[PDB]
Amino acid sequence: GAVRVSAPARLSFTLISLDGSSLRRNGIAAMAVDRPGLTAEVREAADGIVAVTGTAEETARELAAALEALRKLWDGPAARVDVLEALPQHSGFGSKTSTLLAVGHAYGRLCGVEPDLRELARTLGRGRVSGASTGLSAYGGFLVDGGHVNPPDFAEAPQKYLRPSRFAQQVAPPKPVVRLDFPDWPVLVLLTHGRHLGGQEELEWFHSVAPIPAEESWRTSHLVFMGLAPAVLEQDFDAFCAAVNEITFTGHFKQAQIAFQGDAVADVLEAGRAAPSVDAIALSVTGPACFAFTKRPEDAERWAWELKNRGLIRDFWFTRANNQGLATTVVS
Amino acid sequence: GAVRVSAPARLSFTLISLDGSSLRRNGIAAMAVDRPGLTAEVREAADGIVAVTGTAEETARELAAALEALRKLWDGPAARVDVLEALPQHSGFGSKTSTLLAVGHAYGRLCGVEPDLRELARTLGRGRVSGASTGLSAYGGFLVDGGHVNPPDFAEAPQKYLRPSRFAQQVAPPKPVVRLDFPDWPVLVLLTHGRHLGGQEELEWFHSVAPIPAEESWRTSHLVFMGLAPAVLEQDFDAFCAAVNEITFTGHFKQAQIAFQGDAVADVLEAGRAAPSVDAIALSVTGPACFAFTKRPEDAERWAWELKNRGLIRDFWFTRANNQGLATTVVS
Ligand SMILES: O=P(O)(O)OC[C@H]1O[C@H](OP(=O)(O)OP(=O)(O)O)[C@H](O)[C@@H]1O
Ligand SMILES: O=P(O)(O)OC[C@H]1O[C@H](OP(=O)(O)OP(=O)(O)O)[C@H](O)[C@@H]1O
Ligand SMILES: Nc1c(C(=O)O)n[nH]c1C(=O)O
Ligand SMILES: Nc1c(C(=O)O)n[nH]c1C(=O)O
Ligand SMILES: [K+]
Ligand SMILES: [K+]
Ligand SMILES: [Mg+2]
Ligand SMILES: [Mg+2]
Repeated sequence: GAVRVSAPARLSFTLISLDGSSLRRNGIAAMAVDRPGLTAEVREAADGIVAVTGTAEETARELAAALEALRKLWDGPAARVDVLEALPQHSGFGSKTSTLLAVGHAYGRLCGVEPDLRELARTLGRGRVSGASTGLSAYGGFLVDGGHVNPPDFAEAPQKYLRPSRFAQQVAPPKPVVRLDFPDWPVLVLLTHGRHLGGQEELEWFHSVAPIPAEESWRTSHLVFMGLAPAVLEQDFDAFCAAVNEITFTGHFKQAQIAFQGDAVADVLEAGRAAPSVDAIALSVTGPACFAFTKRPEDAERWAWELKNRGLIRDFWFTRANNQGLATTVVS
Repeated sequence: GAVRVSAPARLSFTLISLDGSSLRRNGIAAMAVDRPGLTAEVREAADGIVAVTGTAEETARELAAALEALRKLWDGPAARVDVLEALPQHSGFGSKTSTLLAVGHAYGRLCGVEPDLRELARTLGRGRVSGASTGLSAYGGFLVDGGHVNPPDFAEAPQKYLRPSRFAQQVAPPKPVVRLDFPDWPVLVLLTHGRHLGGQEELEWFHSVAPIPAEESWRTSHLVFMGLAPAVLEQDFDAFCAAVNEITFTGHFKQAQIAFQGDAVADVLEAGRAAPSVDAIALSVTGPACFAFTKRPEDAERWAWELKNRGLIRDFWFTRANNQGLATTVVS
C-alpha cells in the first residue's frame, strides 16, 4: 500500500518587519493555491534503501535526508517517495517546505504517526524566516504569521538575524496571527522570465536592503493587517485589490525584490497594472511566479494568452485558493 | 422559566487607524475578562410590559428599546430583564454593547431563536467604531478587528468618519482579523479617579486629535499585529508586556486619551511603570478602568492595596481572561 499526499503551493505577498528597531522581525502574508500542486506517493522500500524520484536534485537530496532523519526518529521503515507532480523549485511557490511537510506527513501516516506539521517543520530546519508554507500545509487559506521576537542583542547588529532563510539563525517556525478562508475568487498565475538567485548573491543583496527604514516596516504591517487581511475576511474584492497593488508597487522590500529581478518581472507587473482585465498583480518572493486577480477572468485569459504567444511570459493558468492544506488517501 | 446569561467585560488596548490617508479606519485590539462580569435573567413579562432593573438609567432605556425592537422583529413576548450584576457604565468595560448582546441573546433563547451576535449588534446600532465587545461576546479571548473600509470621499473630509461611536456614520460592525485564546495569565484591574466624558466634550476632543499622523497609524498597526498579537499567540509574557507598555506610553491616540484624563490616570500609569511588581499597565479606552500584568501577583496585590488605602485608586481586583464569551443556562 501507499500514502498518496496532495498539497497546494504557497504564494507570498510580502515579508513585513525588517528594520533595526522592531520588537519582532519577518512576518509573512501568504495564501495556498491548487496549481501548481504537489502529488506524491510514499511506500515502504523493500530493500530498506531510501529512494526519491520526480524532483530536482536539490529537493531530492533534502527529501532523502528528511526520510532518513524521520526513519530514525519514528523507528520506521526505509521509504520510497515517487513525486508524481512536483512544485517548481525556487520559483516563489514555497516548494521545499511544502514538499518536505507533505512527504514527512505521508511517511508519518505510513509509520502510524500523525506529526504536528509545525514541529515537523522545526525538525527539518524550516521556518527561520517564513511560517507561510508551514501554516498553509496545516490549514490552507490566507495567513499572516507573527515572525520572530528579536533578542536583546538584535539592535547592536541587526544583520545577524535579518537574513534569507538559508543563512538565518536557528529558531522555531512562526505561528499564524491571522488565518482565514480565502474567498471563492480565481487566481491568475504568470511564470515570468525572472532568474533563480545564488545563495551568496541573495545574502549580499539582502544585507544591501535590510535593515529597511522603521517607517517602512510599520507601513507594511499597516497594508497587510489593516488592508489585505480585513478585505480577505470581508470578501471585499476592490479593497483586497487596492491593498495588493499598494504592496506590489510601493512596498519597500517588495520594490527591492522587483528591482533585483529587473525588466523580466517589472515589465509583467507594469503590463498587469496597465491592463483593464487585471485588477491587481503581485510577485511571489523574487519569482519567477507572479499572481493576479480579476473580476474579468475571460478578458485576463486573452491578455495572458497574448503575453505568452509574444514570449513576455513563459506560461499562465487560472487556479483557486486551497482552504484545507495537505490531504492524504491510502491507495494500492 | 428564565434564561440566565453571563458575559465578560471588554478591555481595549487601542484604536489603530485614525489618519486621513489610510485604506481603513478604526481597528481595535481587546480582550475579555471575567470581572467585572454581567449576570442577567430574562423572562416573559406576564403583563406584556417590557421591564428592566439593575442598571444605570441610560443602559436601562436602551435595553428596554432593544427588547421592544426584538419583540417586533422575532414576534415574541414582552420580556423583563433583571440585571443581577451590571457591568460598570462608561468605565472602559464595553458595558453597553456587551449588555445589549447578552440580554438580546438571552431574549432570543426565550423566543426559540439563536441570533448571529454580529447581526444583532448591527440591529442595535453597535459597531460603528469598535467590533471588540461584539466579537468577544461570541468568542471571548483576545481579538483585533479590521475596522472599516474608508469610502472614496474619506480623504477630502476625514472628520466625517473619524468620530466617537455616538457620532460615527452607520456601518456594519467590523469582523475579527485576529482571534486567539488569551494565555492563563492573571489580569489586575484598577479603578482610577478618571472622569466620565460628555458626548459633545468627547466629539470636540476627538476632532482635536484625529486625523492623527499617517506614520502613527502605521506604528500602531505594527505594535498591535507585530507586537501584542504574536506574543499572545506564543504565550510570551515578556514580549506581551513590552508591546503593552509601548502602546500605553508611546501610542499616539492612547497618549491623547491619557492626557485628556490628566493626573487621575497618568499618576496610576506612572506608579505602575515605576513599581517592580507591575510588568505592564494599560488604560482601557479613557477609563476609569486601567489593567496590569505581573509575574509577581503576590507583590502587585500589596502594591494595589496600598494605592487603594492611600486613595490614589477607588478599587482593584485580580481576574482572568474569558476564552468563551457569553454563556446561558435555563433556570426556574
Ligand atoms: O517556508 P516557506 O514559506 O516556503 O518560505 C521559505 C522559502 O520560500 C522562498 O523561496 P520559494 O518560494 O521560491 O520556495 P523554494 O525556494 O522552496 O522553492 C525562500 O527563498 C525560501 O526558500
Ligand atoms: O462596542 P464596544 O467594543 O463596547 O466599544 C464601543 C464603546 O466602548 C467605549 O466606551 P466604554 O468601554 O466605556 O463602554 P460603555 O461606554 O458601553 O460602558 C466607547 O466609548 C463606546 O461607548
Ligand atoms: N520567504 C521569503 C521571502 C518572501 O516571501 O518574500 N523573501 N525571503 C524569504 C526567505 O525565506 O528568505
Ligand atoms: N472604542 C473606542 C475607543 C477605544 O477603545 O479606545 N476609543 N473610542 C472608542 C469609541 O468607540 O468611540
Ligand atoms: K490593471
Ligand atoms: K513597573
Ligand atoms: Mg527559495
Ligand atoms: Mg463609552
